[PDB]
Amino acid sequence: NNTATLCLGHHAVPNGTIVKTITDDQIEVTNATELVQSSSTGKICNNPHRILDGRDCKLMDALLGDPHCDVFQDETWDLYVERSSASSNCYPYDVPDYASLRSLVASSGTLEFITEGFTWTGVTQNGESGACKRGPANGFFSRLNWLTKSGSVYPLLNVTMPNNDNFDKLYVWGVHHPSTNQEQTNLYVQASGRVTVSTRRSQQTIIPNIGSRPLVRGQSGRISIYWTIVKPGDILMINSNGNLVAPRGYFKMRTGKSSIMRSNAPIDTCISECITPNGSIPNDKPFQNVNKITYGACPKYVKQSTLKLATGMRNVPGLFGAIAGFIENGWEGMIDGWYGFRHKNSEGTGQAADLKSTQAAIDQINGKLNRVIEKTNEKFHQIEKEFLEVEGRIQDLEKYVEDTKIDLWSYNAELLVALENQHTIDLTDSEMNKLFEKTRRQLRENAEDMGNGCFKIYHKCDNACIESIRNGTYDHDIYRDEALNNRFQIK
Amino acid sequence: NNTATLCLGHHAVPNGTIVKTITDDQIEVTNATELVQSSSTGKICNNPHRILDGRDCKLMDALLGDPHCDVFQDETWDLYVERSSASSNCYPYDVPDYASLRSLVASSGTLEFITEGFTWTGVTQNGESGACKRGPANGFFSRLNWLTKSGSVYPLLNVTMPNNDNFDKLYVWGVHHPSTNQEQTNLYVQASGRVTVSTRRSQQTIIPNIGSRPLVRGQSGRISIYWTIVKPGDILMINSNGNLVAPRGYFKMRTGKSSIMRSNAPIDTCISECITPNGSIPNDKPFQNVNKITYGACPKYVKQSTLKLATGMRNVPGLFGAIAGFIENGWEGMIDGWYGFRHKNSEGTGQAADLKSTQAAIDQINGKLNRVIEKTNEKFHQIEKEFLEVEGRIQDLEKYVEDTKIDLWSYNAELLVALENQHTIDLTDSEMNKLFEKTRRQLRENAEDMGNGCFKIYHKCDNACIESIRNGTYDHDIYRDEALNNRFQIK
Amino acid sequence: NNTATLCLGHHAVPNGTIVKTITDDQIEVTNATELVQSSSTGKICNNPHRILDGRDCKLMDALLGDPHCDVFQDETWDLYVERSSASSNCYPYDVPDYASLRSLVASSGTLEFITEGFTWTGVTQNGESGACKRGPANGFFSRLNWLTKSGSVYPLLNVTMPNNDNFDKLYVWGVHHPSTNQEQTNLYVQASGRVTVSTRRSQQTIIPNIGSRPLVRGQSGRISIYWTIVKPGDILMINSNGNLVAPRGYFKMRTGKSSIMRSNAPIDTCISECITPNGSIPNDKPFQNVNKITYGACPKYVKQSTLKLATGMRNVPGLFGAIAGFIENGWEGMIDGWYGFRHKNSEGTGQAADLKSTQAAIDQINGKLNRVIEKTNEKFHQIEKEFLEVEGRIQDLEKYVEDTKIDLWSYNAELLVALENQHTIDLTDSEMNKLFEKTRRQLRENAEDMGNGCFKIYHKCDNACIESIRNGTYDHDIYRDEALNNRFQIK
Ligand SMILES: *[C@@H]1O[C@H](CO)[C@@H](O[C@@H]2O[C@H](CO)[C@@H](O[C@@H]3O[C@H](CO)[C@@H](O)[C@H](O)[C@@H]3O)[C@H](O)[C@H]2NC(C)=O)[C@H](O)[C@H]1NC(C)=O
Ligand SMILES: *[C@@H]1O[C@H](CO)[C@@H](O[C@@H]2O[C@H](CO)[C@@H](O)[C@H](O)[C@H]2NC(C)=O)[C@H](O)[C@H]1NC(C)=O
Ligand SMILES: *[C@@H]1O[C@H](CO)[C@@H](O[C@@H]2O[C@H](CO)[C@@H](O)[C@H](O)[C@H]2NC(C)=O)[C@H](O)[C@H]1NC(C)=O
Ligand SMILES: *[C@@H]1O[C@H](CO)[C@@H](O[C@@H]2O[C@H](CO)[C@@H](O)[C@H](O)[C@H]2NC(C)=O)[C@H](O)[C@H]1NC(C)=O
Ligand SMILES: *[C@@H]1O[C@H](CO)[C@@H](O[C@@H]2O[C@H](CO)[C@@H](O)[C@H](O)[C@H]2NC(C)=O)[C@H](O)[C@H]1NC(C)=O
Ligand SMILES: *[C@@H]1O[C@H](CO)[C@@H](O)[C@H](O)[C@H]1NC(C)=O
Ligand SMILES: *[C@@H]1O[C@H](CO)[C@@H](O)[C@H](O)[C@H]1NC(C)=O
Ligand SMILES: *[C@@H]1O[C@H](CO)[C@@H](O)[C@H](O)[C@H]1NC(C)=O
Ligand SMILES: *[C@@H]1O[C@H](CO)[C@@H](O)[C@H](O)[C@H]1NC(C)=O
Repeated sequence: NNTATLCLGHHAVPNGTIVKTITDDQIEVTNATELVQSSSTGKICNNPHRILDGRDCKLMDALLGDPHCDVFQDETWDLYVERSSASSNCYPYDVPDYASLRSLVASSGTLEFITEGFTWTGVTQNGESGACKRGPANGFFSRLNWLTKSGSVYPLLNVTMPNNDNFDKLYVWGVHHPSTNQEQTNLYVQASGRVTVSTRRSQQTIIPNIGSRPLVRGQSGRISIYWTIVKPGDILMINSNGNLVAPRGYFKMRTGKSSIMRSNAPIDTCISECITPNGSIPNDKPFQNVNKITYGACPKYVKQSTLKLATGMRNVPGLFGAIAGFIENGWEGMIDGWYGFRHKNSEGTGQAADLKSTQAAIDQINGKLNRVIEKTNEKFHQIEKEFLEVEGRIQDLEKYVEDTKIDLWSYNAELLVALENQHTIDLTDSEMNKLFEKTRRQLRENAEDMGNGCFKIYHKCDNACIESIRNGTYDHDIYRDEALNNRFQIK
Repeated sequence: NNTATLCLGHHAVPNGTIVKTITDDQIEVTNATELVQSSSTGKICNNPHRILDGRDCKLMDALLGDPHCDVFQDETWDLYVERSSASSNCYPYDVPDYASLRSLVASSGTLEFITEGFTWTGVTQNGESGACKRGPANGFFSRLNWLTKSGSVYPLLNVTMPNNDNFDKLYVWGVHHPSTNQEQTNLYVQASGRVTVSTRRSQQTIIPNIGSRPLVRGQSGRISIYWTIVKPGDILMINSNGNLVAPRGYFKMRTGKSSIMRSNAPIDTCISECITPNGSIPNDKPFQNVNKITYGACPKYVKQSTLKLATGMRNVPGLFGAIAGFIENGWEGMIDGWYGFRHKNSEGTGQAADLKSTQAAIDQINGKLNRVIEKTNEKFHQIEKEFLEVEGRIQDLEKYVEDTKIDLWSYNAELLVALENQHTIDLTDSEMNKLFEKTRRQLRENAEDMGNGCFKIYHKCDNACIESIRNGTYDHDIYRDEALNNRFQIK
Repeated sequence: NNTATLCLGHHAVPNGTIVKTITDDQIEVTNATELVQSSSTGKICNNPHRILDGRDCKLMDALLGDPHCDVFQDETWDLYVERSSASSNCYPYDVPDYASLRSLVASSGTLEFITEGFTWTGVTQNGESGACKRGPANGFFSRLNWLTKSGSVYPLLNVTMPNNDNFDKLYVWGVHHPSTNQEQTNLYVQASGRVTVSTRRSQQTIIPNIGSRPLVRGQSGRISIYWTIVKPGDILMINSNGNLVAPRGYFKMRTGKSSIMRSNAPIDTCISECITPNGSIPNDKPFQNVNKITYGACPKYVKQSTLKLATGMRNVPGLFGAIAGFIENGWEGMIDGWYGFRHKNSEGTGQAADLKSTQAAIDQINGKLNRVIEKTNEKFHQIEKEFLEVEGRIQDLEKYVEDTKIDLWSYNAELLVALENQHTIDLTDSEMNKLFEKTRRQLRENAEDMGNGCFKIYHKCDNACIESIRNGTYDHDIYRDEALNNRFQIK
């Protein structure tokens, strides 16, 4: 009963987590959290974004009005989902700069179509084809009007349609490419047709292409599709002496967050802000390894499959040399704090957590967690990142831009976790050392550092005395004479 | 009079500045500096870059030689400033790949035009139009030569111009699309014209299409503009049976720092390396939030409106636990240093700054300031970043490249400031602790740490004695007997 | 002989290395390593990548089968090396979108050519030209078939070639533009020809343009080159009434790591994963300043010519204030450790390295080295980064993408080295301090800190005694009474 021992320590856990730091690729901490989202349910949630399942309809075919796509008339979407099983079943066509028209319509997010009163004098309208059947009957794109000769004449068509509204109009039209010179003359009379579609400030002027091509649904001819945007106060003009596949009206254009995605994932009734072709994913983590293609408020795509952020101190079953240093060992029985005191005196032994030092470490770790885990990434219509055809220069560049981006963000994520982990380990070591130093300072000349995180207190120090040290009210003067006598033999 | 007190401390100010760190979203430091430039004067400075105000002339119209644009003949610029009020007033035209021609001329930075001795046998030159008046007279683009029939014949033109120089020549030429067959035959005799412009390494052939486009300044036809660059030792060949709008010569091409910007900001007499469409901005800060479009030595565009870099210690009106730790409190009355000493002795009280510790903290902070705010970003001709029309694929990519860039730099700036501030707080805490420890070591057995940054010195220690401690010359041996006697009663 | 001195210290070297940190642009460390590769041997190593030296053949000429390029028939490569001296020696031609065809063939990595059963009824095959000699005899591109009239007739050609395989076929074909009407008629009978090449999903119709171009190898006519990819289950059709330069079969298409590089560096026998136009470079460093154009597992291109990473402590011939702090001075005579002890006792003087602290510092530094210099960057076919012609919009974007990437990586590299160096200086300072503190703790009341990294041990401490302190088994209880006496005169 003439001396007491007061030992400082920190908690420990039976199963820790291995994390990476600046100096160690593998080091065990008490707790960590995963920063990379690597799983999806495999389904696209239908809220909060308006999802339109294209089913067997490509957006381009829903736009032109392929007969199997009539149910998509006037549809809207935040995200149009294009299925790989979708196919075209109308007159065979191509779209110079297909990707751009698909993109601009996808971004517009509506197929709202307004029929206009184009006057086509002196021609036969509403041409139909065995390539574009409605049941057994010949048919054609709903939004296009295939004009041919009337009697022995195809006149010079010259028509206008002013835009007197306050929104932009999108016109989609085509040019028919016959298989032979004979077909050219049979349909259009003139041996060389031409289609010129213009506004006051722009024009597209096209000549038909003649030649036999592989039969598609019985047809060797083809249509090429073009588009024209007409702004308020501007006007559409169409001038043709043959081969014109006319528009029936315009699509309203909108701006907003709409886009299109290629996916075969089923749609489900649930809520998720982030969508990938693999399905919706949670956005609670800052990074994800599910797909570079995303839509909505999403974690950033990185190459890593896991990045673990330490959320507790080193686990011992640092710059300051306290944790895993002069303190040999963590305490598994300390579950109400991160740091604390054990003591041994006349009245027995005991353990108490230190609230203030525990809270300081927790507050600092929560601070970095809040910084890191803060959702900051919301992107909608972007660039394409997977490609079905070889194209060369433009595709090389699109791929390189995305690859460059991913490599830079993977770098940021890797560094972030290594630096943060090194600092977490160092600040928790720091808090342990600061509590030790504060205790040392309280004790003045009445105790000695045993070298293992323990003080030998050279006087009788009962439970209330120990509590005075723990709560920062120890009065060293009260015990000094006793202590100096015991330490040094002074009186 | 037999003991003294020596206290260590650091300065503080009544009102500090809130900054962000890795672990704290809000923490008060003594001083900080702003890293984001958020303001402009609203004017473009006319030095040091050569600014050319386009006024009511688009670069394309100054190039072709629209009659309202004669003052721009042979102009040069580092930055051509294009105003939104600019309009065209000549024959209605379009430029396939308009953006590319505008870009390459802008980047070249000169409209220096060299008239060449082209021979046009058998045609009428200098065609003119009511759409392009010069005063009361019909006129045409100054740099183009509208060729028409002579008598009842328009011959096959076949002309050459070798490049015997050692620089590239830019030729700008056009093809006329008449409104009607009557106009075509009246001008060119041939029912269908053709233009082929070739060199040894390239060829461009355009077959115009006849048809009405909207009436513009009385004209329903259009001219389409094309260009050809002829390398040293190569040869221009022009071949046409009608519809050629011929060049009169070539434009000189240069490489350098020239570009073009769309802005409605007025030009002013002043100096500024950095120009934005909003006006010039200072470049003393590393980041800016004014505009992603810039020219010259500019701060990097980021999303943040403010980023405060700590340039002083924590303000108390750290890893080491001195500042805001065992030192309870900063000293507002300490104004000639950052760290220092106060004492109470036989002669009274006093205060003195510690120069070495003050200077060490200041040098380290100036070090990071020099590193951070060092101007290292100078960009001239870049890509466009705002767009007046919907285009689809290439524009999607241009937008994505820029958004990607901005998000990465915004990340770098945010991390930089958080890391630097955390480190600044820690290094200033460190310097305080090191000064305390140095003082403790000098005192040996002659003093005890009171636990609050103060030492009780256990001997008579007058002003000279205190100064010996402050200046690092204290001789502990001189006072050891006296001190040990007071502490322990040894005598 | 009643006391001993034990001094702690660290090594130093006479000439250290100057590095940069967060706080100092220049600070000397004992050792550093260069992170930027700035040199090449100037030769391209022929392993492990399959390098194909194009010699005087551009890939495009090797593809078409220019007579000087016959040795490249059916070649394959990982990297095609294109020389600046390469020239074309066949009929003059141009390739609309040349860069894309060059890119896609380069990326495919093979010229494997399969002859197919095209039947050309009623025409003369194997046309040849004096512009395209094989020795003294006229010749033509080996992979193309120049068809001309047979007798007095050139009939409408109409042929098909199904893709019944499970791979993609690349067809390369051409259209002849005669110089004169006389030539057109002599070769093809029809006054105006036409070439239509199609599949089920695509079509191209090219109309030849008759007219003079500048003479190249005796020819004022030109051939234009086009290509068509035919997927499994699709069908190629070719339909023409003149001017067709027919394919003889297809090139097999592959995907993989192949690319093309412009370089004049010789190829030699050696091994190198990374190739630049300057020659191969080692990939042991994470960064390089040799060339932005690279192929293989390469360091990342940065703007800096040098970046030195500290791999040793501060050199003295920190946050903790030990190194270049209370320890005045490093020890050059310490060659078997980074930290250690010198002593002075009755038996003389001595020195010993401390293994554990030395190893702790080394292990931490090796940890960051392994992290930093870990080869993680491997790129194959990318985008072009140097250009011979002005092009405008697409080239502006390619350049901007590459410049953006480089500035971001240069930033990352600069920050990495500054941060790592600051931390290395601090952790080595920490390790010195930790050793000092551990020693202090062992000695208890038996020694005093002299303030300069040395302990005065206040008792007889022979060689065995010193060694017990160095190996951590010192028993302070044995000497405590003797020590307190010398210290205060208490025993
Ligand atoms: C100065 O610092 C450099 C960089 O750390 C030291 O060079 C490094 O030395 C180590 C040990 O010799 C090398 O590690 C070894 O690498 C080989 C692979 O070749 C491996 O088989 C060994 O088991 C060991 O891992 C390391 O490669 C080498 N690095 C470089 C860039 O040379 C150098 O030793 C230091 N000098 C002094 C005097 O401390
Ligand atoms: C281990 O670390 C995780 C990460 O912080 C802790 O989980 C957090 O707990 C707090 C408090 O309940 C919640 O507010 C957060 O939402 C949780 N975050 C996550 C990502 O789940 C967890 O509590 C820690 N475990 C222990 C035993 O401390
Ligand atoms: C040009 O060649 C094609 C291919 O041989 C011919 O098209 C075939 O015609 C038959 C009946 O007319 C169809 O059953 C085949 O399916 C067609 N094949 C393809 C690939 O389309 C075409 O008739 C020929 N044209 C001329 C004018 O002879
Ligand atoms: C083709 O149609 C356009 C549009 O109706 C005609 O252009 C109009 O012509 C009248 C008479 O000159 C003008 O008053 C209008 O301003 C014109 N409108 C536009 C939009 O240009 C054009 O004349 C017709 N062309 C032919 C050959 O009949
Ligand atoms: C068009 O003009 C060019 C230039 O004079 C002619 O090409 C030259 O023809 C002569 C002999 O006919 C050659 O010796 C020259 O080398 C050619 N020059 C070039 C640059 O090719 C061309 O023949 C003319 N074409 C017509 C149809 O008259
Ligand atoms: C997502 O789909 C892609 C292919 O579309 C696949 O490579 C990837 O492994 C998938 N990820 C998950 C988590 O299923
Ligand atoms: C605050 O920091 C800035 C940046 O170094 C400096 O210019 C200014 O003088 C500082 N103010 C004080 C009072 O130190
Ligand atoms: C600069 O101009 C843009 C308009 O493009 C505007 O959005 C921004 O608020 C302006 N900033 C300042 C500081 O004037
Ligand atoms: C590599 O080549 C480039 C381009 O030719 C040149 O600018 C650079 O100086 C070269 N570098 C070395 C190290 O040879």
